[PDB]
Amino acid sequence: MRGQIRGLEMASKNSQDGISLIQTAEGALTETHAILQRVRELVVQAGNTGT
Amino acid sequence: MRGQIRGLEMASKNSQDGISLIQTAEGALTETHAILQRVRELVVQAGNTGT
Repeated sequence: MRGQIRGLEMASKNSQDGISLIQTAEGALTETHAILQRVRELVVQAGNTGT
Repeated sequence: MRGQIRGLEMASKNSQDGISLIQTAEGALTETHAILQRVRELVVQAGNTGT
């Protein structure tokens, strides 16, 4: 029982560090989005040929 | 009868020293447990690959 208790708390902390890592990755994907939006805009106007 | 009386008291003391020895061994096994718990924890987190 002690084994599973302590290992279960540590399993919580494991999952929590997992959350943290994912939050970092996802933040990188946020700034990825913002950039790709800029790109899309630049493409729309760049597709505004004639002017 | 005297033989068995005195030898039976001394048989008690024999068993009592046996208890003592076993208590020592078992204490060593207590600290063994605590260590193995630490080990198990270190294995769980060490199995938390990805982070």
